[PDB]
This record gives sequence, structure tokens and C-alpha cells, in this order.
Amino acid sequence: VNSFSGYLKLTDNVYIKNADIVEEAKKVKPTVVVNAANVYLKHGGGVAGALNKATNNAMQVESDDYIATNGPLKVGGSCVLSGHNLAKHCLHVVGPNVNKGEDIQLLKSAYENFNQHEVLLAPLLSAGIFGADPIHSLRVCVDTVRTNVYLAVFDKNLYDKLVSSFL
Ligand SMILES: NC(=O)c1ccc(O)cc1
Repeated sequence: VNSFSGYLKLTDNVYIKNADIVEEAKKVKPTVVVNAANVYLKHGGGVAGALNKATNNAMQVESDDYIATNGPLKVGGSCVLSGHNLAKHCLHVVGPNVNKGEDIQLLKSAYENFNQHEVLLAPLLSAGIFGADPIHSLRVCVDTVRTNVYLAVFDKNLYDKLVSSFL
């Protein structure tokens, strides 16, 4: 049993809810929240901007030190950093950004990072301002992630379309 409430069960391991990923983390304090990161960990907008704002910019300060030491992530890659006031840990995952011309085949590699964690609160990778089709992102998630993933879909309209089109 875990603390996640109000989710629709899609598969053995994938759950979905209409929720802003920022308010859900604050309520649940999950072990792992996933950030929709870029390779520079520049948390300007989208999910990353919202998560970072909720940490009062502490996520960005920690991230800048991580990049100064390690250099940029890979598209499809990840790093584990603090969850600050939102979670124990934040798994910063880089899905391909279609609005930068990145290979959508890298979305499966991105979701493979989730398998290193038994339970996660996450957004749909490469959705929103990353430009991918969220229906596709959900299909890759279901077909790639084997650990227990709780997806927060911000758009009520999109949430309803994802559920009603799910195979
Ligand atoms: N909380 C927000 O402002 C936000 C922004 C983009 C998303 O994809 C999800 C949430």
C-alpha cells in the first residue's frame, strides 16, 4: 500500500490522475518526483520551472553546482538530486525536445531511467513544451516502465483524452 490517492489504474504498474505535479508532490512527499529536465538542468518553464519555483529556486542552485562539476546530461539520461520540500529525491530525466529536433526514439531510453526506482510520481516525458504527442508518451511509458509510476497530467482536457484513447 502507498499514499497516492484518486488515480485511475491503467495497467499492473501505471496509474494516472489529473493533477498539477507541484501540488501532488507537496501533499504526498513521494520518495521520488520526476522532473522534465533539459541537459543543462535549466529549470525555466514547464514542469521544471514549476517544480523549481516551488523549491524557492533551491533546485536551480543545486542543479548549477551539479552541472559545474559533471557537465550536461545526455538526452535520454538522468541524475538523482535532492527533492527539497517536494520529495526525498528528484529524478531529473531528459526526454527528447521535438521543438529542438531530438530523436523521439530517445523517449524509450528516457523512460528506462524510471526502472531504477520502485515507485515514482512523474509527468509524461517529452509532453507539454517538449513538443511530443502525449498519447505516444503514455504508450512508451506503459511499454517501458516496469516499476510503479503515478502520472500527474496537468491538462484536464488532455487527461480525459489520454484515458478515453488508452488501449
Ligand atoms: N505547474 C505548472 O505550471 C506546469 C507547467 C507545465 C506542465 O507541463 C505542468 C505544470
